[PDB]
Amino acid sequence: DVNTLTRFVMEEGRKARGTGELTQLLNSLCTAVKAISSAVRKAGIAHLYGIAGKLDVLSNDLVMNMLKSSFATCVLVSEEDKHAIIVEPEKRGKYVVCFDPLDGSSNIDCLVSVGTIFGIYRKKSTDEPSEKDALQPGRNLVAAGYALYGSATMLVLAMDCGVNCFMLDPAIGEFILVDKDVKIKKKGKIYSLNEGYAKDFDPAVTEYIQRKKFPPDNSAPYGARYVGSMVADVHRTLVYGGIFLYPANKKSPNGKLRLLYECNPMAYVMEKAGGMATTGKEAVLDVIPTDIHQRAPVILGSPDDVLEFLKVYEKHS
Amino acid sequence: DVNTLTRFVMEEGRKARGTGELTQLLNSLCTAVKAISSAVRKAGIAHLYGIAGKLDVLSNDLVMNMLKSSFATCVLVSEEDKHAIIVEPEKRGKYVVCFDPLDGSSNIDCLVSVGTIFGIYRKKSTDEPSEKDALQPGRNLVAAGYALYGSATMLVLAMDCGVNCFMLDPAIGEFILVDKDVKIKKKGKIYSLNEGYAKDFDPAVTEYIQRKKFPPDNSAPYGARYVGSMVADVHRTLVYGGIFLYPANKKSPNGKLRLLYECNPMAYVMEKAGGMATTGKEAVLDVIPTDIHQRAPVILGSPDDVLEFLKVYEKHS
Amino acid sequence: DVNTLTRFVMEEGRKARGTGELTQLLNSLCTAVKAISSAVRKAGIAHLYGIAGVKKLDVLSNDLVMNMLKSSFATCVLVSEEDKHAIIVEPEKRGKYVVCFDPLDGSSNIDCLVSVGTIFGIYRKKSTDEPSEKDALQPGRNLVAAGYALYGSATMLVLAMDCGVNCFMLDPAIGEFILVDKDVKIKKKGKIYSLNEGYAKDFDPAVTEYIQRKKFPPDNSAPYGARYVGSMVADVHRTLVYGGIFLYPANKKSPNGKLRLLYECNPMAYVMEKAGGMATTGKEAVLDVIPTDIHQRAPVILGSPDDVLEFLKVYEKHS
Amino acid sequence: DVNTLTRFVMEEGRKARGTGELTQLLNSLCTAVKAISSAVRKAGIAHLYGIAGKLDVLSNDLVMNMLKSSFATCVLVSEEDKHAIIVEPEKRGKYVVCFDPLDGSSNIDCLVSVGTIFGIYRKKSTDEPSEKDALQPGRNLVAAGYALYGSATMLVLAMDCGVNCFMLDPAIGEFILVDKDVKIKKKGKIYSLNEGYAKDFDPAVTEYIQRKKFPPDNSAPYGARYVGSMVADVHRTLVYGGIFLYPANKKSPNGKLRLLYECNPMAYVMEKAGGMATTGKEAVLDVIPTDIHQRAPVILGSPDDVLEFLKVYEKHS
Ligand SMILES: COc1ccc(S(=O)(=O)NC(=O)Nc2ncc(Br)s2)cc1CC(C)C
Ligand SMILES: COc1ccc(S(=O)(=O)NC(=O)Nc2ncc(Br)s2)cc1CC(C)C
Ligand SMILES: COc1ccc(S(=O)(=O)NC(=O)Nc2ncc(Br)s2)cc1CC(C)C
Ligand SMILES: COc1ccc(S(=O)(=O)NC(=O)Nc2ncc(Br)s2)cc1CC(C)C
Repeated sequence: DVNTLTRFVMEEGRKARGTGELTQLLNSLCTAVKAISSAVRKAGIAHLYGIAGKLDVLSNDLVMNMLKSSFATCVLVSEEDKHAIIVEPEKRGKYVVCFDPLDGSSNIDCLVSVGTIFGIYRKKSTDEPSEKDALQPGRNLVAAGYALYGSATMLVLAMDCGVNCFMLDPAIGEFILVDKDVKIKKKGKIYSLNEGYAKDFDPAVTEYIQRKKFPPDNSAPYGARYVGSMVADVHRTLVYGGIFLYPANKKSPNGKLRLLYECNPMAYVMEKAGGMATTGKEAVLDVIPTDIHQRAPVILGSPDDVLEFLKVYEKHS
Repeated sequence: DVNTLTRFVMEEGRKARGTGELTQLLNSLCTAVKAISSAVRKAGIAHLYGIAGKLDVLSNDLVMNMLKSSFATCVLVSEEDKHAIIVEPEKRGKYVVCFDPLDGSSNIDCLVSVGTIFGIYRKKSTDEPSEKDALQPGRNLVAAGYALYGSATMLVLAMDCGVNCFMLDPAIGEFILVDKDVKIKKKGKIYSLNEGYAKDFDPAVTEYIQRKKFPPDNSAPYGARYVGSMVADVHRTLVYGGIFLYPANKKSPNGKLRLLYECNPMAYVMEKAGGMATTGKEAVLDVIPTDIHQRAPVILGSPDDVLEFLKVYEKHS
Repeated sequence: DVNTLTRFVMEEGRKARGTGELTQLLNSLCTAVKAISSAVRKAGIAHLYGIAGVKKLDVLSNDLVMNMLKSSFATCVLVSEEDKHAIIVEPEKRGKYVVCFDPLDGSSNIDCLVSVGTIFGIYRKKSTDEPSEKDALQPGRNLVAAGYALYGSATMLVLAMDCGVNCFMLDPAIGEFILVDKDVKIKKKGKIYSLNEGYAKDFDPAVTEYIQRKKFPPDNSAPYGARYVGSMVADVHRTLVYGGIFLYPANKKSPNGKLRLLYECNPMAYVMEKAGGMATTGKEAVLDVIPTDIHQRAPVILGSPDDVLEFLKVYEKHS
Repeated sequence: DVNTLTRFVMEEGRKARGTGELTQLLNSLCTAVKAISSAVRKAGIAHLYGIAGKLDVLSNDLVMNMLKSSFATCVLVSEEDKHAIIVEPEKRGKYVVCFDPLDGSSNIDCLVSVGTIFGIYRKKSTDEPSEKDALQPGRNLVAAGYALYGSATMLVLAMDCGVNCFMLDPAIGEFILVDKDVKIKKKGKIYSLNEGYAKDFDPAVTEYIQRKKFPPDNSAPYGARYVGSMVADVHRTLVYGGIFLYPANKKSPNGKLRLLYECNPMAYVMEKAGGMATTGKEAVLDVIPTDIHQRAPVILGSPDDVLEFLKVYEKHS
């Protein structure tokens, strides 16, 4: 029996007998994704080239306006905005949203995969809303996931029950449930990182990657893939299994990916799909942030693979 | 002044006072590309999931039927077919087409970019048409290029005058010229190959890669990218500069990519854009093929970079 | 601030503190409307013509609404112009609402690309019996909501409920219905009459006179304009936008008219009244007719209040 | 075998061994139709209503810009512009185009069918082009037709060979040939006119209309339809047979429809499909215009039905 994103959310929202504020947020966000996807596929570009005589910025304004107008949000953190946005009081609701509205948008001249990442928190403090409400640890996530604008446009939603994937049919503007309660492979055969920083790698990364190119039990070497747009690399990891690594180098001693709206949402999706996500020292979701644009090193993916790396990490102290 | 692929080809076709058979072929191919794009973006997928109670095969049939019915082709070589297809005589025309109808479609489960690669030859003899007509070297190409099914749909077309890029506007089904006469950077900063099989690297490849991660002059190391879908990795190389390598080792002395419908059209686009493409021993376009599904190693991209690789390659011989 | 149909329905659903079953109904219906529009615009017809070497549009439309409603968990009885007997939803998918619909009205003339539409009416199941066709035999007064999708130059969804009539434009780049006309109200008097004057030979005498009074005013004012698309959804919606009167009246060859009460006349009458208009059979208001069979017909004259009145004067003038 | 509008125009154009200037015209015109369809279906209206915080005028600018840039036009007459536009010398070509880019658009608030009507004449003089070049009779048409934006978008193209109908598949932006070499019914069962102006009907019109409601041979009365958009009413007449009448009354002794870009193109389709079009006094195509915006009464459709009208017209003088 067929199921849609809006219909899955409403069925789940009634089963839990909640108020609907979260559904309204999800519906508003889903609508922005459909608009962003329309622009990413360059629909309507002919008028820009004078047929009748800022893609990351447009994405940002789409998500800002659609979330502000859902009456369901109070603090919004975006990669595009230096400070958190504090929703004006008349439109204020109970939720905090952190998002990268167009991840990979720097490599968009090459039509690389791009994506939207989002994380949803229930405001915890009872103070007047401020940036501090967006500083919760990943454990506190109520919902998170991403839209991948690839060969097709897909939405991955992870909440308490698990992870579900919806394929956007652009013919009707509706998201079709195509993968119910997805689970990552226990062990993959692919490693994913930018090996250009090999000169700046921590030795454990060097040992684990060396173990993938020349396996010690003389098994088959892993394949390498690295798109360089995080949604694309993480999503492949989810669908095919394996391990993704953006560790700390010298240009980024605290890692390069942003914790609030890049690492934690992927870490939540991974964990709710049976995978693991670590900074090296601790699980990603346990990190308590202090700044909205702070970075974190991240290694995530299949349980056996992330565990194997963790053994290598302890070996080097 | 606004310009489309259909309008552009007619302009070049009149300026050259040709018969129109080539323009008819390109228009048919472009229409097949738009039809492929709609399915890759999963338009109408709602009906496959029972809303009222094969993707590379469909691609192959679209190009085949659109080429056969253009009245401009006589022999068609496709990745999907063991033997070359001979157009029935009533629909027979003066051109030979080699294509991969959907390259990278094996990784399409994760929505990575996919593409169609095509190369066009003029039939040289007046014999009865046979596979012998497909075995020209890349030097003989009249037009060649690819469609990238990425974040957007782009058609890159390389003919004698040079390389031009068209963006598909899906609201109107027209390819909008957005890049006239592209030329690749003289030297790039990205290396692109599957470093997972380092255990089996030919030694020159090993050394070339180490020099990219660890420059002896302590200049900047290159970044690594590898989508693992050929159209995507090559198009990025064209847009950003750099080098793509699917090289020969000893386990596969001829590489893995197919010469007729993968290596030659990319070599043509690269060379027509100021780039280089070698197998290590010779330019890709100089190879005289003996079997339509034969393999060839390929290293392509910026001239300074292909030259540097070849400098390392002669060293290990 | 921008507004979409899905967002508008949820707002009203919370404001009224309902269970959500009705919102789930309209959203599923909205989705079926979007899919119909995709097919009506012949998206993918190139594959139908062997571009790589399935049903008829009104059959497929019916399947879409049926399947989208059955799976909404908000319906128990479905009556369709396409199905002779009312459908009783299986118990697991069973809900508390009864739906009458015309899935593709006017589809007979679609070979000429005339406007076509989906019409729907939504009732609450009143009795506590096991659900049966009888639950569909409620009068139009009992409607919870009603409206129609018009697949014309654009695809517009008109939703009429107690609070009023709202119009949504389908933006196909994103597949969302955009609130574009809030709280619509029909003109008190129009300048258009709409009916099939080819069958004048069989006109009820009041109609013959009323049309003469619109073409040759006794008060020697300006004549009314004539328009008749012949697709009910198109003609009624124009009357809503420009004012005037629409007539599919009763003659002697068809003393009860030809249009169907449950899923054509009642939903159009419901929209008309919630927008300040009128809909009468001549003898009684359309919404007051108590149906005895799900496919029974009824004459309908609707449009601006003043114009339906002038007709009623002439109708009662003819005893 | 599948065939598109562009491929069909190229085939007939090659068979005639022409320069391509007409094919270039039609391709550019077809692309503007595709753009108007997208806007008329209100694609992208969500941004018009502030999702991130003029339709006939847009229609004209599209056709104007698309025709000027085809390098195939010299004089353009449009319903929207009081004087003919004279294409600038660098973009000049050998064809004259009269069009209504968005006919019936005054009724677009109710989502009535609208259309684009066009007629194409060869430049008459070799002098400096001027309005006199558009003042040719309908007999001189090289090609003419219309795009109907109704429940679907269809292109009706009438040239010397006949009339062919193309359906726009908006999923791929190509017009698909769906009716070859169409011919109108010899006699229909529908008449189509505005009986609201009955007060001023020419007596012949009154008598012919009475003859349709009350047949002397006690056959079936004709059915009545009148959408009020000429393209919609004319296309129905072509597809189902019957008669469309916008005749001369006392309120308008020369009719109200415009002869160059409404009556002349529709009469041509009618004649090329086996139908007829008269003003009452003469064939529409034989009227030589004196001013580009002159009006003409028109009665068109199936031949036997127009003949029955013409008998009554000759009877009444
Ligand atoms: C466990 O999942 C949930 C729990 C609560 C909520 S909620 O607080 O928004 N409640 C509601 O929406 N109630 C409703 N009433 C009428 C309607 Br129709 S929906 C939503 C979800 C779904 C999300 C996770 C996709
Ligand atoms: C140098 O470029 C070309 C040379 C020949 C050809 S052709 O053989 O197809 N001739 C024609 O098309 N003639 C026409 N006359 C009128 C029309 Br309208 S088209 C096409 C191209 C363009 C391609 C390569 C982009
Ligand atoms: C006044 O109109 C209504 C009355 C009841 C209903 S309802 O029974 O469906 N309740 C709900 O939907 N509750 C919800 N809870 C959470 C969410 Br989020 S929506 C809906 C409407 C809206 C109109 C447009 C149909
Ligand atoms: C009567 O049919 C025609 C007569 C002349 C012309 S034309 O002057 O445009 N010639 C050409 O286009 N030649 C070409 N050369 C290369 C190509 Br590829 S097409 C076109 C048509 C067909 C149209 C009207 C559908």
